[PDB]
Amino acid sequence: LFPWAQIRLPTAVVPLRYELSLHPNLTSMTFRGSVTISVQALQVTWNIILHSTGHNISRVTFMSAVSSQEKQAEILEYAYHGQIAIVAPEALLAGHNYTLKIEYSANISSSYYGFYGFSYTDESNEKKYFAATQFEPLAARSAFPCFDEPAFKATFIIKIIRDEQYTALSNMPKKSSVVLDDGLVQDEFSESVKMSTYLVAFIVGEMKNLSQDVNGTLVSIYAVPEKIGQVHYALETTVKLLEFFQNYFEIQYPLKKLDLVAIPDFEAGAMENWGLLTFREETLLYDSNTSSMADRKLVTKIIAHELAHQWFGNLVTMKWWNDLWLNEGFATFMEYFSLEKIFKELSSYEDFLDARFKTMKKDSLNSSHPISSSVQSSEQIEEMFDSLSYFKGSSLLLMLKTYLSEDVFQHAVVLYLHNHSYASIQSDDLWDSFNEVTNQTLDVKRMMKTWTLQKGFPLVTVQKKGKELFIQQERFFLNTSYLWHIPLSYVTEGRNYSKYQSVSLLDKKSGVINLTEEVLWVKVNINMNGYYIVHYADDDWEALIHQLKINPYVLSDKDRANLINNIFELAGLGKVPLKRAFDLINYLGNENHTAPITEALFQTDLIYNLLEKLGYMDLASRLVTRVFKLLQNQIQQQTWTDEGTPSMRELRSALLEFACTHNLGNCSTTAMKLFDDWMASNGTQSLPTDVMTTVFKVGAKTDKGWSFLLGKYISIGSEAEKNKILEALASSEDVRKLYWLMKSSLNGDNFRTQKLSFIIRTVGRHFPGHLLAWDFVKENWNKLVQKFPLGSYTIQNIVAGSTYLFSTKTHLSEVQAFFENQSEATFRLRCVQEALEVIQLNIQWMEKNLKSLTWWL
Ligand SMILES: *[C@@H]1O[C@H](CO)[C@@H](O[C@@H]2O[C@H](CO)[C@@H](O[C@@H]3O[C@H](CO)[C@@H](O)[C@H](O[C@H]4O[C@H](CO)[C@@H](O)[C@H](O)[C@@H]4O)[C@@H]3O)[C@H](O)[C@H]2NC(C)=O)[C@H](O)[C@H]1NC(C)=O
Ligand SMILES: *[C@@H]1O[C@H](CO)[C@@H](O[C@@H]2O[C@H](CO)[C@@H](O[C@@H]3O[C@H](CO)[C@@H](O)[C@H](O[C@H]4O[C@H](CO)[C@@H](O)[C@H](O)[C@@H]4O)[C@@H]3O)[C@H](O)[C@H]2NC(C)=O)[C@H](O)[C@H]1NC(C)=O
Ligand SMILES: *[C@@H]1O[C@H](CO)[C@@H](O[C@@H]2O[C@H](CO)[C@@H](O[C@@H]3O[C@H](CO)[C@@H](O)[C@H](O)[C@@H]3O)[C@H](O)[C@H]2NC(C)=O)[C@H](O)[C@H]1NC(C)=O
Ligand SMILES: *[C@@H]1O[C@H](CO)[C@@H](O[C@@H]2O[C@H](CO)[C@@H](O[C@@H]3O[C@H](CO)[C@@H](O)[C@H](O)[C@@H]3O)[C@H](O)[C@H]2NC(C)=O)[C@H](O)[C@H]1NC(C)=O
Ligand SMILES: *[C@@H]1O[C@H](CO)[C@@H](O[C@@H]2O[C@H](CO)[C@@H](O[C@@H]3O[C@H](CO)[C@@H](O)[C@H](O)[C@@H]3O)[C@H](O)[C@H]2NC(C)=O)[C@H](O)[C@H]1NC(C)=O
Ligand SMILES: COc1ccc(-c2cc(OCC(=O)N(C)Cc3cccnc3C)nc(-n3nc(C)cc3C)n2)cc1
Ligand SMILES: *[C@@H]1O[C@H](CO)[C@@H](O[C@@H]2O[C@H](CO)[C@@H](O)[C@H](O)[C@H]2NC(C)=O)[C@H](O)[C@H]1NC(C)=O
Ligand SMILES: *[C@@H]1O[C@H](CO)[C@@H](O)[C@H](O)[C@H]1NC(C)=O
Ligand SMILES: *[C@@H]1O[C@H](CO)[C@@H](O)[C@H](O)[C@H]1NC(C)=O
Ligand SMILES: *[C@@H]1O[C@H](CO)[C@@H](O)[C@H](O)[C@H]1NC(C)=O
Ligand SMILES: *[C@@H]1O[C@H](CO)[C@@H](O)[C@H](O)[C@H]1NC(C)=O
Ligand SMILES: *[C@@H]1O[C@H](CO)[C@@H](O)[C@H](O)[C@H]1NC(C)=O
Ligand SMILES: *[C@@H]1O[C@H](CO)[C@@H](O)[C@H](O)[C@H]1NC(C)=O
Ligand SMILES: *[C@@H]1O[C@H](CO)[C@@H](O)[C@H](O)[C@H]1NC(C)=O
Ligand SMILES: [Zn+2]
Repeated sequence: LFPWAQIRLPTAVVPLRYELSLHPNLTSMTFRGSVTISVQALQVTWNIILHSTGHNISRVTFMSAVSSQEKQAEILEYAYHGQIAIVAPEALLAGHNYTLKIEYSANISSSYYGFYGFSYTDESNEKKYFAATQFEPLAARSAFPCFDEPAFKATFIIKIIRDEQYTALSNMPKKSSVVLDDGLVQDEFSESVKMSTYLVAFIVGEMKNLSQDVNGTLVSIYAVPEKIGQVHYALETTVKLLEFFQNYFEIQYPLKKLDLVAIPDFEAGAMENWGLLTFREETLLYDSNTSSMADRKLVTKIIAHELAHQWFGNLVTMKWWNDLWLNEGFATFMEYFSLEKIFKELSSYEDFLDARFKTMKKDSLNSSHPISSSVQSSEQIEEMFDSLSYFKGSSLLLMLKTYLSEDVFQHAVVLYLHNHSYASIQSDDLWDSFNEVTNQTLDVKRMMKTWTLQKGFPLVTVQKKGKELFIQQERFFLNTSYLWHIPLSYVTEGRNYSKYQSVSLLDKKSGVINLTEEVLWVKVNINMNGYYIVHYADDDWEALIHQLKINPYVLSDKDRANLINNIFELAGLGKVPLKRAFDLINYLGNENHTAPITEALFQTDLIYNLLEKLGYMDLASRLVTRVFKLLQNQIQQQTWTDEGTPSMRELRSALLEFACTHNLGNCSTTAMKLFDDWMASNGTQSLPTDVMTTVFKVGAKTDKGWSFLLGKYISIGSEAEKNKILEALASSEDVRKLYWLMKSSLNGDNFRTQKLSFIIRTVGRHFPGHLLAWDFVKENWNKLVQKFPLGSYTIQNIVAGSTYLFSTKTHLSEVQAFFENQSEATFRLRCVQEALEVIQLNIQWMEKNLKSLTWWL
């Protein structure tokens, strides 16, 4: 009978104001409260439709706004999409605003989705408690009934009951703090700005504060009393960023408050609820001693993403979930751009390039769907939060900032903000801004529409003849394609020391570029600022390889890695014989930059770990030796210390793990001593942070070391170190222990159920548990489906890791057979069809190139 039989809410009635009353017992885990909301209808509507999940609706009152009288209004719920309907006695007229107030009883969330409750152990055996809210993917339908759609934005005030010890907090700063009857306080806050449903936030817990307000801007990193001291790099960073993100955007923070919390749990999420920026406990903690540079990078990065959202995604709020990549892809770029401008020493470009590399090798699958995709149901909403969209969008924007000038980019942003600020937009509205900001209204951002509306990335083939280098765009294909406007870039040094670095654009299946001179070596997608792979003719490649042998530094550290990832993935599809890829990396004896080495070790090892599971253990042992032999001089020069560039230290972490995990050199010897020394201390000695994981793994093989380690995981609280140990515990070769850890984590007896994906991933990569990991998933799937969603990131990471190294048709038949028998819904999942595709492609890698490497001896 419910009038709106469409998922998207009615475009008629509209909210203007929001006030909220709530009573959180927490101990009961039950809560009752009142809604207060303002509506100014714009089309005549007898019925009003709003969102509402699971409450006790007691009384229903309508306000005509002509008098102080309220009026009973029969209520109807649909819930399938999740809606409620008010049959107002007085029909509605445009500009005839009315008052929305309702009262509900409800149960606090057992899950970590909505208004939820979680109990935590004190330093003492005190079971203290905490509550909060996370409703980003349309969850605030529950708790306060409302217009969950991010279009219907509004101002928000919220008043809730508390206890005196509990320091309650919310989006807006505090105003009224009365003391009611029963010895219970009712803290209140100011009216929020116009904002969407999901950015709201209520939190009630026992937390201290570290503050350092600046320029009329108050910063506070609330946390549980057990820390309130490890939250200093956050403050030092979160202050410095809010200046930078203020200067670029040329808009100040609207609120006066900025509160960065620390939800004391691990099943949390990092959101950007305005004013109170939720975070997981351990997401922000760091010591200038002890913690690794990678640990420092995550805090200096996860801040920046969540921080910049307060502007982009909070002021400007997407109308629908079509452009969640608009928010995520933007701030993720700001992460690795904010870091480059201020924290340049972190060398965060090495982290950006790797993710873009890993991104492309997942986007080049048929399972990939276009970045912009129609959304009409809840599974389509939640499927849109995949990590690939966040990063592909991060690449496209970088490509645009690479093409159009960087200040042109900045001028484009501010107009995009100010014009459509405090409001809903669409993805096109960002593009329109770029055309206006461009000096010519030419270069319409339709160029972007090429990519946003179609899956996959372009493949660019470059064949050069004299002073004419040609181009031929083509789809990356596995042995549609509706064009790609491609911001091509290139560099040439054809005359001796002649330096040419330019830009172009291809809108056609073919194109050619003129060369001012005859050039000898030429590259494309300079520093890989664009989303494409560049093939060369056989001669054109062979030119570039020689330059790596002579002066490999004429290119950039970014550029070299783009070649090395590009050439290896090509040979894996038979588009180039594999031998030339190793012929390329035969320069690696004279490289001093981390990113060229990191990616090569990834592609080298992938063959090693791939060849091993098939059984050519001899060949892979020979393969790793040659890689060692090239970079051997680099390995011997490394110091087992925590000293150097954060970039430079990253190279130490990788290279050593190579030498030790393949038992190459004295890496084994120099490590085991350390583990023996560290174990002697009851864990009370300095282990260098950068080499800690390698050393833990080198010892765990010994039953003494594994026994020593497992007890330390159950004691200490440095979860970063703790997880670093847990890696090493699963790098043993006693298969018996590996079944225990997995089986333990699944029931979460001495571990926790969350960490299970770390093991099934970890056990699979190393040969001993390769066949063991898949069997745990197969034989324990129903608990993996009872203890997780069927489409969870857990499930996808597990299914990929248990299968991504297979490379026999027999294994592929077993995989597809198992899922198919389980359920048809299980078979059409993204996580499986991707993995089946990987096994097929893995088979082709052998078919295209296995025999030639067997002769490579
Ligand atoms: C956690 O948050 C608390 C919140 O208060 C914060 O407390 C701080 O305490 C200092 C104590 O010195 C406050 O210092 C202020 O000094 C100015 C003048 O320099 C005063 O105006 C302030 O209030 C006084 O004056 C008011 C005049 O209208 C009176 O109405 C009032 O009763 C006071 O007499 C106050 O003395 C400081 O303002 C607060 N707040 C902050 C953000 O510093 C505490 O510091 C925070 N935790 C940490 C670790 O910083
Ligand atoms: C330097 O590189 C530039 C690229 O910026 C390139 O200039 C281009 O040369 C081609 C020559 O083929 C031009 O292409 C023509 O464009 C006109 C535009 O109206 C078309 O009508 C033509 O159509 C057909 O012509 C041929 C048959 O007569 C076909 O073989 C051809 O495939 C077409 O189907 C044709 O496309 C292009 O306009 C220019 N663009 C500019 C900006 O100059 C040039 O090749 C390089 N420099 C030199 C000196 O060659
Ligand atoms: C949720 O409802 C429960 C009742 O079901 C409330 O429990 C009450 O909690 C308060 C403190 O939160 C207790 O008061 C304390 O008593 C001790 C011992 O006398 C005293 O030392 C403390 O200073 C404090 O006064 C109270 O005893 C307890 N109720 C009962 C019957 O024992 C709870 O407060 C409610 N929570 C919220 C957020 O409203
Ligand atoms: C500020 O915001 C306004 C809207 O609030 C922007 O207006 C939009 O401006 C573009 C400029 O080209 C218009 O594009 C044109 O749209 C028509 C209809 O689709 C199309 O036929 C044309 O070819 C062209 O694409 C656009 O329609 C217009 N409105 C909307 C709803 O998109 C304005 O550009 C923003 N910026 C500034 C600096 O004002
Ligand atoms: C890794 O090894 C390469 C090997 O070439 C190093 O390149 C060298 O870099 C230094 C520092 O920039 C250059 O020193 C100066 O270069 C400028 C030209 O940019 C020149 O005008 C100066 O007279 C001086 O030579 C050096 O030239 C350059 N090598 C060559 C052969 O030109 C690179 O710096 C090393 N990186 C690290 C981190 O060690
Ligand atoms: C690398 O470091 C980062 C990067 C990103 C984040 C991040 C996390 C986040 O939470 C989304 C979220 O967890 N669910 C909607 C919950 C959910 C999803 C699916 C199924 N069931 C449930 C309960 N949301 C965001 N943001 N922010 C904006 C403006 C838009 C988005 C998507 N970013 C954290 C840390
Ligand atoms: C709170 O959760 C309970 C849990 O099911 C919801 O349902 C009640 O559940 C209990 C325990 O199983 C049953 O004994 C009752 O018969 C259920 N009914 C009622 C009326 O609560 C309950 O619906 C939830 N609270 C609200 C307000 O929906
Ligand atoms: C909820 O409201 C109903 C309305 O009929 C009332 O009878 C009931 O006592 C309330 N409580 C619960 C727990 O549903
Ligand atoms: C309320 O409605 C009137 C007309 O009745 C309209 O002019 C006004 O803009 C609305 N504003 C508020 C704040 O409710
Ligand atoms: C405060 O703002 C002014 C103007 O933007 C600027 O000169 C100054 O550096 C800012 N200082 C801090 C600490 O934010
Ligand atoms: C460890 O950090 C503390 C706190 O900042 C600092 O005072 C101390 O000097 C550091 N330890 C060493 C050995 O430098
Ligand atoms: C590729 O994926 C699309 C959905 O995006 C699907 O319709 C099609 O059947 C798939 N094709 C292959 C060959 O996997
Ligand atoms: C390993 O130990 C032997 C001890 O004789 C030594 O000769 C060798 O130099 C050591 N390792 C390296 C990397 O040099
Ligand atoms: C070693 O450390 C553990 C964990 O703190 C503790 O239980 C044990 O008593 C310690 N033993 C010695 C000899 O220090
Ligand atoms: Zn985000």
